[PDB]
Amino acid sequence: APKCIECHINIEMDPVLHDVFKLQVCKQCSKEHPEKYALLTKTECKEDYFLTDPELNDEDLFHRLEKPNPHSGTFARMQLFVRCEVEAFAFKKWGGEEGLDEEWQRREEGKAHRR
Amino acid sequence: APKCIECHINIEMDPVLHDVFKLQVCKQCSKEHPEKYALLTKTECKEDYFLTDPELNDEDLFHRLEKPNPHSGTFARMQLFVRCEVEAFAFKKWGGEEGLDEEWQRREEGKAHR
DNA sequence: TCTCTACGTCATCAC
DNA sequence: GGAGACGAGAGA
Ligand SMILES: [Zn+2]
Ligand SMILES: [Zn+2]
Repeated sequence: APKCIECHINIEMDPVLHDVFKLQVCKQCSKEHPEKYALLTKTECKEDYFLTDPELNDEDLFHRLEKPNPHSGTFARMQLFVRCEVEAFAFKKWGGEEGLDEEWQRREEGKAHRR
Repeated sequence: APKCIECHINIEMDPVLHDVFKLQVCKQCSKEHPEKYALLTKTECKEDYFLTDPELNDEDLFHRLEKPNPHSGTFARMQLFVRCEVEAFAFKKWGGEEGLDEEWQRREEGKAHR
């Protein structure tokens, strides 16, 4: 049977990672490798990777899991993105980890000068 | 036999003003009173009256006439609004002609600095 | 007769 | 543990 791409052992994949994000990765390995597999909210994607609404809203560009908004079911649904997708796009947009670091720098300077 | 609300004479109303904007106004009167009946583009409404996309996009707030964009039919459709509607909303938003001209004054000062 | 949205940055409120 | 305010470029 098909084996998890991290451990090469487990045959039972994490239902979310597999069904939503198309990753043959078991639940244990996903918890051991959050640098790849962690789920990030839409707000975390904007804050951490400087991605915009038009990017994150593009269904052709990212897989996403939706859930009820934890603050209230009447508020806009929560949107969860897999770190490895988010990061891969962000590194392309910004010029790798380095460029992203540059952009983070450039916005902190922003607020200092803006009081 | 219903008469134009400007002249009280003509019974043939301007098709656009009547059908689209629901105004019983003849075409001659519409050209004689542009302060009421002139059609303004979406761009002109933003420029002249400081209305936003959310305001002008609101189907329940303004009547509007759409035409093909005159630059190219592949561009987004032109949208025309009637001055008397747009102005009445702008006057409410900004506090009469007084307050609108103030906003003008303000916005203009704002870019002077920049 | 031009129109829409990317670019901001973030408070607010969605209930 | 998400969806409008002030103002060039591509094409709704
Ligand atoms: Zn595994
Ligand atoms: Zn008349």
